[PDB]
Amino acid sequence: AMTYHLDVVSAEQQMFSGLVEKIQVTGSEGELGIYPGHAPLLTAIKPGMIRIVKQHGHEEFIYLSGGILEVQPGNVTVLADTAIRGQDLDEARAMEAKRKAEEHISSSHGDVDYAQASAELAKAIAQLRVIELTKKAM
Repeated sequence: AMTYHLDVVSAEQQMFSGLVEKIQVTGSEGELGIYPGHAPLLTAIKPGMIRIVKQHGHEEFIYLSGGILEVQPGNVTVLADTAIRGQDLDEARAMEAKRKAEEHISSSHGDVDYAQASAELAKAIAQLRVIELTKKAM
């Protein structure tokens, strides 16, 4: 037994809702997703990109800027707001955002001032990793 059901929706959209084998979430605090035998996590998901291996067929890559998730005895549900797919709409434009974001982090001072924006920058770079992968999945 190694296949479970996971549902992840943001605001008003379906990112992944059905049978799944293993999902890997990469954001910042905890590079873990969900699998058949995960701990009872009832907190907030980390913002970044997530790779989900479908129970059978192919695998998909989703992106979310944060949300709440809950694990159940056989299934797992998660709710977030900013939702994006590896190839949501614009592909090359994802790089423009990074370049424009670099400028904002080029200078500043303080401990949690610009350093906080750094987490926001990496957040936008997470979706750039899934779009590069979709290129080699066709």
